[PDB]
Parts: sequence; C-alpha cells; structure tokens
Amino acid sequence: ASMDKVFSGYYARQKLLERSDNPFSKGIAYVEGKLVLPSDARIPLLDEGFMHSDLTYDVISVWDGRFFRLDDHLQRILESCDKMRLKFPLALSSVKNILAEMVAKSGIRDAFVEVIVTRGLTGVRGSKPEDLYNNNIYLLVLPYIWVMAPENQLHGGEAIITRTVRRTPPGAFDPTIKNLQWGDLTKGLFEAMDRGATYPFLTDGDTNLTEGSGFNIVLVKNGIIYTPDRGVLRGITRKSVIDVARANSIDIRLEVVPVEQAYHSDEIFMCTTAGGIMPITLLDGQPVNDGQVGPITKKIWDGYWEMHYNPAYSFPVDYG
Amino acid sequence: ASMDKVFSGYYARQKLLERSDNPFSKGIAYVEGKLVLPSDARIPLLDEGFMHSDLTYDVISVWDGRFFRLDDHLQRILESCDKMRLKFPLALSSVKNILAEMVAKSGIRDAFVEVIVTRGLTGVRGSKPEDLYNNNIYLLVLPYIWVMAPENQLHGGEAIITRTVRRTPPGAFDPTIKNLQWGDLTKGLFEAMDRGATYPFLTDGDTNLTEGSGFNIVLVKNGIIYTPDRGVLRGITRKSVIDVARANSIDIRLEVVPVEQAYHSDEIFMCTTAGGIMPITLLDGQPVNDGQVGPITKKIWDGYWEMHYNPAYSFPVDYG
Ligand SMILES: Cc1ncc(COP(=O)(O)O)c(CNc2cccc(C(=O)O)c2)c1O
Ligand SMILES: Cc1ncc(COP(=O)(O)O)c(CNc2cccc(C(=O)O)c2)c1O
Ligand code: NA
Repeated sequence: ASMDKVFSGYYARQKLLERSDNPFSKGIAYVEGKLVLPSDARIPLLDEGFMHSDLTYDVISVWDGRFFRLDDHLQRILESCDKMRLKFPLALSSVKNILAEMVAKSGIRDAFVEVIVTRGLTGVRGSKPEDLYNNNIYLLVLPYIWVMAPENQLHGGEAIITRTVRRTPPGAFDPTIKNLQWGDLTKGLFEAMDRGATYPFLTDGDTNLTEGSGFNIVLVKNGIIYTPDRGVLRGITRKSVIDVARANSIDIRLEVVPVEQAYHSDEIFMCTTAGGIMPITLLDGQPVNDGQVGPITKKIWDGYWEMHYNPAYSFPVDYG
Repeated sequence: ASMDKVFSGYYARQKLLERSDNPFSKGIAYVEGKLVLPSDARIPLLDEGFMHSDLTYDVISVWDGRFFRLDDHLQRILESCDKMRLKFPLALSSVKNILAEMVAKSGIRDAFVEVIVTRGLTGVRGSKPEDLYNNNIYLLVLPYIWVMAPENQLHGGEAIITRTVRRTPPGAFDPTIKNLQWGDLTKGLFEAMDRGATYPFLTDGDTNLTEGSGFNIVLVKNGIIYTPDRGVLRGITRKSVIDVARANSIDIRLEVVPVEQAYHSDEIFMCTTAGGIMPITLLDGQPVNDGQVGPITKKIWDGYWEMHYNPAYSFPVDYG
C-alpha cells in the first residue's frame, strides 16, 4: 500500500487490542490438546525438542485479520518433517482449523503464529510401542513480532558481515529444514551488539553470503536483485519478493552471492515473516550506497504488503 | 575393576532398586526450585532453551553410590556458561548439595545426572545484554544410561565413519561448549541405523575424525593412543583415559587424527560418562584389526572403573 497506510492501520488495530479484556489478547498456545495462555504453557522436560533440539518449526503471519500464505508454510513444514524423518502429527485441514480458532479466540488481527514439531518422547520411550508420543506438536499465537520495527523501516537498519561466526553448513544441518538450533545465529546477534550494529549477515566461511538471525538477505545492484541460492532457508518472504520482482519486470537472480558484492550494493534489504521487507542502510558501519532506502526496496515493500490482501495468497480469519 | 566385578555389582544393585517402592526410584528432577517426577517434569514453552536451544548442559555419573568427577563437570559447565554469556544461576556449592540430596532421595546408586542452564525467558534477539542474565537451571537424575550396554562391551560394537553428515564446525558453534544442538549427531545416528551399524563417527568434512553422538573417539596403534584435539568436547571420560594411560606409561597423543588412521587401528574405543569405555570391533562393516577387544582398551577400562573408588576423583553419597 504505502509505508504510512500499512503502519497506521497496524497501530490503530494495536490500540484496540491493548484495550481488550480478553486474556487471550496477549496470545494463546496449544499443548497436549489444550488451549492455554503462553506464559502458562508447559512442555515435557523429556521432550526431544528440548533434550536434543530434535524438532522443526515454521512461522506464519496474520495481517489485518488475514492469514498470509498459510498453505506455503504448511507445505514447507511437511517437507521439513520428511527431511527430519518426523511425522507431522495433525492433518493439515485440522491444523488450519485449530490455528484459525486460536487466532479468532485471541482477537489478534496482526499475529505471529508458530508451529513446532518435535521427536516427542522417542528417547525415553524407546522400549515402548510406536504411538502418539513419538511426534509432538505445539502451536503458538502471539501479537505480531517485528525483526525491524515500523519506525526503523523508514530509514533502514545497521548490519555487519559476521567475523566471529559462520553459518552451520548444510553437511552439518540442512538449512532448508527450518530449525531452532540457533547456536550460530545467536552468536551472530551478540557479535552485532558487540560491534554496535543490529543485524548479523553470516557467511559460509567460504566467502559467500548466507542468511541472518531470522531473515534472508537480498542485494540490489544496477537494477537487478540478488539473493543466495544455497546454505539458507527458502523463505516464504523471499518467495514473495520473487513474485513481486517478476510482476514488476525486475530481474531477480538466485545464485551464489559473494560477500564482496554487499560492499558495492545499490540497496540491501532483509526479508522475513516477522516484519516483512526490512531495509539495511548501514553495513560494517558505512553507508550502503547513499545511505537511503532505495527505489527497488520500496517497490518490493509495496508489492509485498499488497499481496496480503490478494485472495490467491491470503484468507480472512472468522473472528465470530 | 574387573569386567564381570563392575557389571555384576551393577546388576545386583539394579535388582534391589527395581524392588523399591520409593516414588523417586525411577528418577527425580528439580525444576523451578521444586522436585518432580521425570515424567511429570515440565519446562516453560517460552524458555529459550526450547525456543532457540539457547543453553549449555553437562552430564555426571554416580557409580556404586559415588559421584564421579563432579567437580570437573561443574567447572566445565561454568566455563561453558562463560563462553555463552550465561550466568550460572545457583552457587556451585548449592548445586552440588542439591544433586547429592536428589540422588539420596531417589535411592539410586548408579545414576545419570544432567544439569541444563538455559538463557531463560527473554531471547537474545532485540535485547540488551543486561536483560539476558535471568537464566534458568534444570536438574535431572535417572537410573544410569548406557551408550553401550554391559553385555555389548564384552565383544565391542559397530561403528561407521559418517558420509551423510559432518560435525558442526567450531566457527558455527564451539564444540567445547557442551550443547544439545544435535542436528548433526542425530542424523549420524540415523545414518548408522541405515547402514546396519550403531555408532556414528563424524568427520570434520576436511578428512579428520571428530567425535560421535555422545562420546569421544580413541584410536590405538602400535601401543600408542590417539584422540582428536580439536572440533570436539574435552570429555571428562577422555581426561580420565589420559590419566589412566599416564599411570600405565602408555603414550597418548592429542592431535589431529586423519580418518584414514581409523582403518588401520589395532584397537578403537569410544568414551563417555554414560557407559565409560566402549570398544568398537567393527568399522564400516569390517573388523577392527582381528575383531577382538584389545589389550590397551582393557587396561583403560580397568583403570577407569578403579578411578570411581579413588577419593581424588569421587565421593560417596549419603543415603541415610
Ligand atoms: C534462518 C532464517 N532464514 C530465513 C528466514 C525467513 O523465512 P520466511 O520468509 O519464510 O519467514 C527465517 C524466518 N524465521 C523467523 C520468522 C519469524 C520470526 C523469527 C524470530 O526469530 O522472531 C524467525 C529464519 O529464521
Ligand atoms: C558430543 C559429545 N562428545 C563427547 C562426549 C563425552 O563427554 P564426557 O566424557 O565428558 O561425558 C559427550 C557426552 N554426552 C553425553 C553423556 C552422557 C549421555 C549423553 C546422552 O545424550 O545420552 C550425552 C558428547 O555428547
Ligand atoms: Na504427540
């Protein structure tokens, strides 16, 4: 729509949500068949999701009461489960119905929605017959989380190329399997803090860019968009960027992206479900190009948010 | 020490434990200052130890009523906490007393003891360092767990050098920080199963051996012991192996160990807190040397178990 419009709508819905007396206005979780407040939600200590981070997950947004690309996210987590040798425990029809019920019960119009699938009590129940405790699922709905707050998207944020950490390589863990084994990404966040920046861009250690702590990385040079094609999550936001680029006849290249290229970029942005299209205007303490949010970034930002109202990519939740 | 002495004592103590009606005879945990049955124990869904596996841990054994090298393990977890910017949340003297008291209450004489320290309820992303020191602790005591059961230790087990996975590199996560981000190790276990073996030995992808799924790797060739010096946990069992080798004037080399050397070894064993000294007599489906448990492995095994009764390395729990 326009930075102003998208954000003003959000802030108006937030004012209403903050005045709600519904206890679920702060969020709602599904654990062991029960709906509970997130602060009250408790998972088994012996769950392998905790004991060995033996899990996959996914995160979907609701924006202005409309789920965005829920089907794409659920297909991705099904693929993640297959790669992990996990069985996704709920039929997709029913997980969609339960999530929509949870969102409706909360009254939250702008939501962060997390789905976690773990290997359950497989470790402690080895001797036991195969049953429902071999794969566990947890669902969480919270007010929308911003990796870059709206006010900061206006002028862009500050990134570093990490030098104390590199991305877990695919031979150690396939990064197309969304996962919570964030040891590298967490370290990256601390390195950024130490260096006076916010957003860590991790390399593969072999001179190319990968991704960061909750986002994919996109470079813009001479009217062409570039984003890494290996070593990263195949982001649904990135998928949407590709859709917008193609609709605008902007060439977009999924390929290996050398670290060097970031230092000459015309524009840089990050992309994620938790915040959308997030400009980067400082890199390693120096301006990206002129230090301004660039025109291609703005076109992608606008097209991205317009997609949230397109019925091919979204549907409205029934708040009753 | 003596294979049949050590194991016969264990089986006798087990028979007695299995007769008990003490509620905690199957284990006991300590969660939010409260004691809890392991199957009842719960952690907050929002704990960052779950949400981003943002934690370190350690595992200690009790053998025949005696804690083994508890001080070394607690020193290691303090070091791990320092490296992760976690503040270990209880005095070390309190944790030692609580763990001994848990063991006493359970009546378990041969125990697996786990200590987990997580980031807590506030995640690193978007936070200031000063808001990240309210860190959580979880303690767990279970009947002793065997990475290799006693009957199998008599003849040795079956390993593979993994080809579908390699160890998370130190640049992605420091392997001297004991952690539960087991994506590689878990995959290794599946690879071993697929290939008809049990124990995965992960390389660093750069042609050297690292460690496996809960153990360090030790090779023996021409009377000399070899074990990797980087890319791995500095195991307390490995430290005990070095103590026993020195006491026996057996040369031990901590150095880079090429994958190739495993194929020519006179003997191979794994070492871990959960089972001790565990011979490997088949590698990639072929015998290790003559396929028998070797004489140096046996000398290490004997000395290891002897250390469990040495007051320099152990102390008795007071069961009342
Ligand atoms: C490593 C990584 N890479 C890329 C993305 C972007 O993927 P999507 O475009 O499909 O969302 C992510 C997204 N991961 C994610 C999404 C939303 C919130 C948070 C959080 O840490 O608060 C993390 C991620 O964690
Ligand atoms: C990766 C790794 N490397 C080496 C060791 C051996 O370290 P110690 O000699 O200090 O124990 C470990 C040990 N880790 C460990 C120990 C006991 C049980 C389990 C389990 O998850 O069942 C894991 C480990 O997990
Ligand atoms: Na389940």
